[PDB]
Amino acid sequence: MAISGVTLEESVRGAIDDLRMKKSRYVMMCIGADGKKIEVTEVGERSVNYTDLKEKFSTEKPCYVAFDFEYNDAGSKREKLILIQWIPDTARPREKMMYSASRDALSSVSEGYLPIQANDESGLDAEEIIRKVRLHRSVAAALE
Repeated sequence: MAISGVTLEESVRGAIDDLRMKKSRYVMMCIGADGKKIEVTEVGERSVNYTDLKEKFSTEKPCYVAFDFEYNDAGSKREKLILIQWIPDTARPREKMMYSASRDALSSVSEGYLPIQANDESGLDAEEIIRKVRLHRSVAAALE
């Protein structure tokens, strides 16, 4: 970590682009070791659901998870893209600090995403996510 002038590049933007219309379902994103730029590391389509992302839980993996979260609202299934940032107390300092801080910049390219942090599997757990998305609905109901 030297050049912390974290830049957002095209593959990142493209990943957001494909997820925005659900060509994909999740985009796990990472930042270079230098903190130089945010980059996509792994991407998956609609086959990857809540159960799958939880079995993919590795508390020491560099992460941001842009995921299309479908949930219940008023009896209707709504779709809200959520932007997860793993800030794990078990991860490497860079992953904890840089990923939490640089989420701000990613929020500009991530249209429609609600910033949600995961420290533990529980923050990546759909059931808690539903609950916090329920809370976010006060603003999430609008495009902001």
